[PDB]
Amino acid sequence: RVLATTHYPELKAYGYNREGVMNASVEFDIETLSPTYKLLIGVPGRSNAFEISKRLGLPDHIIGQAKSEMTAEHNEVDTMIASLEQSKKRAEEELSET
Amino acid sequence: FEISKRLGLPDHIIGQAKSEMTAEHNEVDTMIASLEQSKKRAEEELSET
Repeated sequence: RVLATTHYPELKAYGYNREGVMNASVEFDIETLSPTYKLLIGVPGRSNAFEISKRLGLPDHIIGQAKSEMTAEHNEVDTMIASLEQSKKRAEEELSET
Repeated sequence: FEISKRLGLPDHIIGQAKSEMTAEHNEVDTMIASLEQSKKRAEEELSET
């Protein structure tokens, strides 16, 4: 029985390529810049470095240049996780009203 | 790898790890399939809610 932790964009994908392996993450709230400590089984962890940097005042031209040094696949993955996570947030908020 | 080998890490793990440096992007497409499926489920659950 194995539980492992990583911050590497390789291992973001590790478990989906494997039988009997789960990929998970622990949720972060960028709007408070605080961890929610909530374990998301099945959902892998997006990186938010630029969004945190913007919320801390880093200039948009530096973020725009750094995002141009990234691969096309990197920018898709963290955006897809953000769209999933926002859809989950919407489901949770609309459920709390319900 | 040279440090890990010297500390006693087995040669088959080091051999395999030099291929784990290329065990990439096909994993990410398989991850993306799980991302889109998880998004689709969250939208179905929202529609039910």
